[PDB]
Amino acid sequence: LPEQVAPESRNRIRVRQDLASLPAELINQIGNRCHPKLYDEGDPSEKLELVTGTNVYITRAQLMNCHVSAGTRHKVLLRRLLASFFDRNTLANSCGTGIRSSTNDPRRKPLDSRVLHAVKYYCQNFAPNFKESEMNAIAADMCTNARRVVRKSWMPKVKVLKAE
Repeated sequence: LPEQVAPESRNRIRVRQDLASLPAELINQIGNRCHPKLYDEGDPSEKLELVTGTNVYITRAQLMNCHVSAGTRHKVLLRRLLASFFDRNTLANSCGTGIRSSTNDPRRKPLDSRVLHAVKYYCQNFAPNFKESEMNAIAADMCTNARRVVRKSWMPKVKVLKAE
């Protein structure tokens, strides 16, 4: 079973769920089957195709991590999900999406615009109002001043729903 390797750069955060399944608080915001493999039981180390026909594959546990960390912030999800493909010095050498030089001298590398296509679109499925003009600035930026994972929601008795 091919899988992505963890960065081990943080404290031992409690994340010991089953094989899959996003919490009800994210289900309350998606509601339209935003890649239902994150609801369907498989394995945490299993790779999942992010967008059909793109052949862009991310490990379920890394998409789970992207979703719990960015669960109320769609531009955090973009940052998390892009950094889950541009793991190497590709984005350190090349000036983000559009792959155009910042100087009159060649110092840049082939950036994989196929993962950008899937990530930008997939983040627009999570946020119909999230324009590509934010995403194209963010992909070239890839810098933040704080973690901002402290979403701290509760939503009591939200689990019960009307019959259909």
